[PDB]
Amino acid sequence: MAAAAVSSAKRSLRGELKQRLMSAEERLRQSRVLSQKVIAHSEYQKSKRISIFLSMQDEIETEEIIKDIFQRGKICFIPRYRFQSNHMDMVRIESPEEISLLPKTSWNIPQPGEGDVREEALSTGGLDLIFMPGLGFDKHGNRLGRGKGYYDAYLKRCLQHQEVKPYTLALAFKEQICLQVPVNDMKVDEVLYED
Ligand SMILES: [Mg+2]
Ligand SMILES: [Mg+2]
Ligand SMILES: [Mg+2]
Ligand SMILES: [Mg+2]
Ligand SMILES: [Mg+2]
Ligand SMILES: [Mg+2]
Ligand SMILES: [Mg+2]
Ligand code: NI
Ligand code: NI
Ligand code: NI
Ligand code: NI
Repeated sequence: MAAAAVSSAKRSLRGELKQRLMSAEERLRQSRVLSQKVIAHSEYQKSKRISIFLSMQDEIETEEIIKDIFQRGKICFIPRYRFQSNHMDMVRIESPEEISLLPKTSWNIPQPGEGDVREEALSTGGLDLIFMPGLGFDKHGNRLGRGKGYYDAYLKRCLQHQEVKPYTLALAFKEQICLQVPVNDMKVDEVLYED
């Protein structure tokens, strides 16, 4: 019952948030602001092994950050989701240009296909820094995802491979910042956002 009330609150907020999620140019504008903030960010600059998402249209565009990741010689991993469940791995990509050749999911997001053998981040040391996607975030680092809980489960696996947990950095539109995100689940270290 209390569980259902939480679910209801999340569902309502998701609706409210997805409504808010803007022009194409404003999305690009705000993505450019965040990329600069990211490139200037201490945790990002120091990170050696990085997980980053490939942007949907209701998400901060990560294209510029991906270019920079490879320029800084970081080891770059992207999501590969198993849609049958809440399982995801982070799989290694070797250049920004590789992304353009990948097959795409029903979300129109690139990820390596079923027969494509990939280095999984947890097989080779884990991650220093994970960029956290989501529908909404509050100033306490509470995250509202799409409902499937992939990132929550992934973070718990990271604990089994690393003495120190990966730093988690959320990238948000101004429109994605909420007063209170209803919660059960796992906070992000920092939410970046502004005009
Ligand atoms: Mg927007
Ligand atoms: Mg976008
Ligand atoms: Mg699948
Ligand atoms: Mg997993
Ligand atoms: Mg393709
Ligand atoms: Mg697999
Ligand atoms: Mg609010
Ligand atoms: Ni992995
Ligand atoms: Ni797997
Ligand atoms: Ni998730
Ligand atoms: Ni509060």
